[PDB]
Amino acid sequence: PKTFKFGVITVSDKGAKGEREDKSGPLIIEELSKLGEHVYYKIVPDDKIEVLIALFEAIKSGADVVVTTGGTGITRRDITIESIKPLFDKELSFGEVFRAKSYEEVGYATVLTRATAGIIRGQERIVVVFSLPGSVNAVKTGLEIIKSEVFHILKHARE
Amino acid sequence: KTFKFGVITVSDKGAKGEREDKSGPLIIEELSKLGEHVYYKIVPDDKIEVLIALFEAIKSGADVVVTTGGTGITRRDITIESIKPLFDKELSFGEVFRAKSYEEVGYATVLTRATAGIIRGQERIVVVFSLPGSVNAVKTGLEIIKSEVFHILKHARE
Amino acid sequence: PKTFKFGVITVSDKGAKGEREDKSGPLIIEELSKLGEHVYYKIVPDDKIEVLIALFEAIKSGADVVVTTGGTGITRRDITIESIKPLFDKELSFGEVFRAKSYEEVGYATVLTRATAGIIRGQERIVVVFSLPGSVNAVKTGLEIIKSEVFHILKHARE
Amino acid sequence: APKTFKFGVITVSDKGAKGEREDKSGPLIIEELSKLGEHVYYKIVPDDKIEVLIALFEAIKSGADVVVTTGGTGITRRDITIESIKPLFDKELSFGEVFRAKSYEEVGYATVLTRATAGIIRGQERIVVVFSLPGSVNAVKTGLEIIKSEVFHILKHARE
Amino acid sequence: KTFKFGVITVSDKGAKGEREDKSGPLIIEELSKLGEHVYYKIVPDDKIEVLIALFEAIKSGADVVVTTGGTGITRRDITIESIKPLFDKELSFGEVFRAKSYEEVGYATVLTRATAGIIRGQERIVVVFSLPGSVNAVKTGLEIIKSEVFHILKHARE
Amino acid sequence: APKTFKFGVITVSDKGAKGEREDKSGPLIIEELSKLGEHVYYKIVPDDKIEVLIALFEAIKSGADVVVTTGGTGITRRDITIESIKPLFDKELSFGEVFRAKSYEEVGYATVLTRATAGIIRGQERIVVVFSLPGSVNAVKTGLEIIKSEVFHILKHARE
Repeated sequence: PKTFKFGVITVSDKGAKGEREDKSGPLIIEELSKLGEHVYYKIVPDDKIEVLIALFEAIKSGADVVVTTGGTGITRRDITIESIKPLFDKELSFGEVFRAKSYEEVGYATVLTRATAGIIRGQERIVVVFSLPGSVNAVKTGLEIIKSEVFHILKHARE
Repeated sequence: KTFKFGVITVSDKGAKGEREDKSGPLIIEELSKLGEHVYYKIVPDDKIEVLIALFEAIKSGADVVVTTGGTGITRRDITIESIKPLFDKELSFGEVFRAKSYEEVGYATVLTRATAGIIRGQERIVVVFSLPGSVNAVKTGLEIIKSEVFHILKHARE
Repeated sequence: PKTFKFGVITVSDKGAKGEREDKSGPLIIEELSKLGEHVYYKIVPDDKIEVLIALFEAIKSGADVVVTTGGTGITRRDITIESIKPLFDKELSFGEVFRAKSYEEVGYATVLTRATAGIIRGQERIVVVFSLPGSVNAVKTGLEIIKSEVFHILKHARE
Repeated sequence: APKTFKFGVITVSDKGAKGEREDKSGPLIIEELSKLGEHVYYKIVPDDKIEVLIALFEAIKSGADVVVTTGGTGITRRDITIESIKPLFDKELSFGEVFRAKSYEEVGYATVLTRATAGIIRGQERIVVVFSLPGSVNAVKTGLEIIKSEVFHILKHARE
Repeated sequence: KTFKFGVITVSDKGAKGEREDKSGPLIIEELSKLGEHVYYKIVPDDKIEVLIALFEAIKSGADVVVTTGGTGITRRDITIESIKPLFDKELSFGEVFRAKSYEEVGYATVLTRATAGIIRGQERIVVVFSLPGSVNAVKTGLEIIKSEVFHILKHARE
Repeated sequence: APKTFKFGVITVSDKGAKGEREDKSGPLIIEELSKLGEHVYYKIVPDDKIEVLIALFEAIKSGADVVVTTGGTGITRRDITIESIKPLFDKELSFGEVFRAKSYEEVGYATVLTRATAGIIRGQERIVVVFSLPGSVNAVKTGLEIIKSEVFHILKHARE
């Protein structure tokens, strides 16, 4: 499991309408660029169709791993996990390990921390999706785990 | 008054070029009478490939996407398992489709699988119909689709 | 299975705000009053909480059978079936028989016909819920089936 | 393409499993299906999830490709047949709808209570088809019409 | 800044009067420091009874409802099976609760079940927390509830 | 309240079921649990849904109250253990979380791949507890610590 291609999607109404700069997307790009090859980045509103268009473009572009940031919370606009999780053929224990680490950093606020990861399979092909919260700091923490484990996950995901 | 639409035909052989797609063109022909054609692609019987196409169509503007093939009970058949989980509302299309077929093929409809549903964004709606591969099965679906598509779109958008 | 108590709930934003008269609710009351005892009627907006408050009040009031009318369609406001169906411990084939009959009356429009029925169980107690579409005519058709079958359903539902 | 299949029958009945009501439905199924495949398994079990599952997998271990359960499909607290089996299916069939359509002719609106299902359980290569029918002899005969008509179509598409 | 809240304690014995409810009062006491108390009832370990109470509380105005009891693995225990299906968003409360318990009881947390979620209407939100019956288990839940309730309400209402 | 229980062990391994890798994990489970309950069943089965299910219900028919599977819990296409069993549980336990918490000390972030589960299958009166563990000997020892600590608590609440 020597290298991989990866895409990045940031989900926010404000980011999408250019009213906030996205720092989370670029942090994932920079951090994963040490381990593999960036091939896709897009910002999309908090919208199930736009999120899924972006997930499948990233996959079309070759991404073996895709990380989304944003839309994981409990508001009415938040649809990231509801849109993506039903496509999984295997679900990983990411959210759980993400929460144990984030406890150190936010304690009982992890009750509101939502984050997941899964494998979408084709006949041969495998994609790992990680969905992180929108904050820069949430993402920074997520990345430590992704960097550490992404190779291990790919090796096993590929039979 | 109109909609834009896309068509995906799912089959391994079809995609390897080693069989002709009669079913797709038939859908394209028929629905062009009722609305505008904006996408077509043939994909293997593969989840990632099916979804890439589905969302390409939707990105091209399709309000309605019809897929054909991959709805069976063989290990390869992944079309419905792949798309159903995305529905925010599911229509009773498969049931109606099966009643209409039970008049051509009877008890074989035990094996007939079809479905339709709505995928929603903040405002936008998309109706997806997934039909079997046979030209006959598609013919039956088209009658139902062309009869009800505008109705579905009306109620979905409200 | 000699008699039963029954409640009726009508789900519509307009009905709730007094901008349309409800004729469906009263038609269920009149028609089921030939077979059992009316004990609850309320009109509620197309709102998951208000619908569920009304379902459980009707059940508190003694209803063994409750029929709702409205909110079964495919619009963004329509939440009746999504709110109620997850509570079922047994699901009946009502929607299917409802659709076969409604074919005669609307043909291929039954693709948009949605209607269900189920049993909510307590330790001993049993409630049958029927959820019909909002139109008077849809309901009129539903009632033929409910009148015909409600006793049969109760007899079996009660072990 | 399949030449002939093996089958199992399981009647699920508290009264039957005890010795109190005579099982008329299992034997009918065995008679009818014995005309088409080799009967390899029969058992009367109480309306009990673990017993029903123990039976299903014994039928399967004995080489059954098709298994038909009768009983335990209704709406009482007793009835666990569909709830026990259905979550094992890798593919579900439209058997109940077809069953209900034929049945409607002989019982009309009573079909609102009719429950019956069929689906495929798969191994890495192996396939098993399970039909679950109601308990009455009449319900069983209508189901048998359908199985007799489609068992080979089903097995053939099920194995690819 | 505040919310209204309700408390339901689920137990057969509790409801038959033949055991005292220590856990409920404890919840009422604690949450009265943070917000207004509008409902309390003791119900048997019965789906219909639990839901009647839940929606009575909500009808009384509760923005937050805490239930205690019925979350176990016995045949009677129906509290979570009864309420979870109503959630439009589920919180990671049970997980956090279990980490905090794994420090008192260790490996016994294999048996600990708790949950929380949001039920939404057109505009209105309601947060429901479902905790075990033991006074100890409730104590642990209260620490988490009182620490995060306002946060949850903030994000839920947005 | 339960005095002692019966148990079964199922190791799921394509290589093992063939005769190619020696099964070190099943025997460990049998040794450890034999200190607490009566061993009534053991079988090595391929990573195959139908074989795994046939085994589970044979363990159960032999009177097992507790059954522990090792293997087939990962993220390859091969791995079907959790997918085959979990949908049968009437009540699911928080065993995976606890498993993952203990495991985190010896493998940290690798626990993102750790999958393990436990739940209860019920009959009308009877209860069966199923634990599904990963295949490695180390993963199995961490699971055994937990089962040894809780098997009786679990059985006791499971039967009421």
